[PDB]
Parts: sequence; C-alpha cells; structure tokens
Amino acid sequence: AEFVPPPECPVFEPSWEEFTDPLSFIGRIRPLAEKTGICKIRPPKDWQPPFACEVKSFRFTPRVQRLNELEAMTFGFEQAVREYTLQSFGEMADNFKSDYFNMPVHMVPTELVEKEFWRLVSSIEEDVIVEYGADISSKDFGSGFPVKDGRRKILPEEEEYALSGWNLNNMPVLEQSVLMKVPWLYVGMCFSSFCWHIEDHWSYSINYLHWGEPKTWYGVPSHAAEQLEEVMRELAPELFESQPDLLHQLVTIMNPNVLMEHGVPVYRTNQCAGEFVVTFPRAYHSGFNQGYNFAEAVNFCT
Ligand SMILES: CC(C)c1cc(C(=O)N2CC[C@H](NC(=O)C3CC3)C2)n[nH]1
Ligand SMILES: [Mn+2]
Repeated sequence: AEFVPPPECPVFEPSWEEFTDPLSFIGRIRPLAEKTGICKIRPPKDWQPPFACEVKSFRFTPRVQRLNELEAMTFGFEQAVREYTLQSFGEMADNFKSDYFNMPVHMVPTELVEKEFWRLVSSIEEDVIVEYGADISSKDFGSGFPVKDGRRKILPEEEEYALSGWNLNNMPVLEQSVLMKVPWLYVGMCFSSFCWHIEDHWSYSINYLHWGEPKTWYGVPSHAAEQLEEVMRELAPELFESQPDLLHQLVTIMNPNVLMEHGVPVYRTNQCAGEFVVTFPRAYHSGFNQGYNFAEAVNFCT
C-alpha cells in the first residue's frame, strides 16, 4: 500500500520572552519533546537572520546517492562526483524535480514527494540517483549565520544575530569530563536523504534551515531506542547486522511504516525555511529534502 505519514511532532512558537535563551527553552519543553524524540521550533516572525555565507566563492563537490542501493543487494563506477556552485547546484536541483514530477517545483505537494521517496527506496524497477552536499564545515565557506570575525563584514542591523543564542555558532559544545567544534552545512535537493542515526555521545543536536524547500524529518523517542535497534538488526542484511553501530548507521535506511508496524513510535515534521529542529539525546532520526535548500547543524550539550 501507499506510505502512511506518521503523526506530527510537537511544534513550538515561543514568544519573545520565551525565545530569550535556547537552553532554558529546550529544558522547559523537554517533558513533551523528549517523548517524541524530535520537535520543531518556529522563531518569532521578526527574527530573520541574514544569509552570511560567501555565495560567490561557494564551490563544493556533492556526494552521489542511489536511493535503492540496499534493495539492489537482493560495479563502483555508477557516477562521478563533479563540482557545483550554489547557483549551478540549484539549477540542477530545480530541473531534476520539475522534470521528475512534470510540474513547477513549488507546486509539488510535500505528501507526494514523501510517498514517492519511500516508493523509490524499495523499488527495484527504477534507479533514481540524486546528489547533495553534506558535512560541509562552515569554517571553509563561512557560516550561514553572521559571526564576529575579520573575514566577513557585519552590518549594524545584523550584529544581534551574530550575538544571538540561537545562532548555531554560539551553542555550547564542550562536554564535561575529567582532565574545533563548528557547525556543518548541508545543501540538499529533492530525494536527498539521511538514514536513521543518533549523535555521537548521545548528544543533543539542533538544525536550522536557512532557505529553500522544506526538509522532512522522522523521529523516534529515546525510550524506544533499543526497540528500533532490535527491529533494525532483525531486518538488516546479514552482512551488515553484525557491524558496529557507527558503521551500520551509514546504511540504516528503513521505511518508517515498518518501524511503526513493529511498535516503534515515529513522529514526522516538515521543517520549513527559518525554522529549527531539535533532536534529543539518543533520539533516532532520519529524513529527506523536498528540494533545493540550505541547512546548518551542530551538536550541543546541556
Ligand atoms: C552536526 C552534524 C554532526 C549533524 C547533522 C545531523 C543531521 O541529522 N542532519 C539531518 C539534516 C542534515 N543532513 C542532510 O540534510 C543530509 C543531506 C541529507 C543534517 N546530525 N548531526
Ligand atoms: Mn543527526
């Protein structure tokens, strides 16, 4: 049958008073959000940070992703990597989506891309290939947020965003222990996806979509982490079942309905431009991009 969308994860629209400190706000919403694994945070309408990346010199080499690579298990010269700019990648991304759905990219419903994505993942008749830039360090290209540094120029109206606590460059990243950490950038297109994973050291993670088409998320609360791992190991290929989790997490693709049928609670959301997504400790999550977009993420500690 067709894909059944999971229930929506919590969406918070804090006022200017509640939006003062991120760590205190996440701590207040924890009793609900930790029961869903992921949550979406919409900043106030007037909170609009400018895009501070060097678009003129942004040249990256995206990865190549075959959607049905695991289903094909039942030659490593499929496609080279190539190099794009932010504009040339966007032209390729919009052309791919408009030609695939035979309609303008802004007219494709999010539910349709969602149902088609999971059909292509398990399809052996069609081989769809997409590209995406991932784990791009914001120290080589600059962060999407304004940052006080000698390289970039900060307008007076942009200094508040360079000093804001919701600026991902200002999140605490040093974990406490007895006796370098920079946000990463993500340039996506239609069907470009990330498989089920948790963060290193079970850390928190916060994600911001600077611009572009939405990013679809799926989340599992931490109390069902061991249940997801049991379902994953029972249905993964025998060659990948005994692999360590940090290696298995590279190919942990699974339809959310399969997890839901085994009793694993799964929540979804469409992260739109200007919205935050927070994943809680040991909350497995996965998803895909609806189209050409630009995201930034960092793991933080409380
Ligand atoms: C900070 C870093 C270690 C990180 C990123 C994520 C993550 O979960 N995401 C999901 C959305 C974005 N990845 C994509 O958009 C790829 C192209 C499909 C980053 N977790 N830790
Ligand atoms: Mn993550």
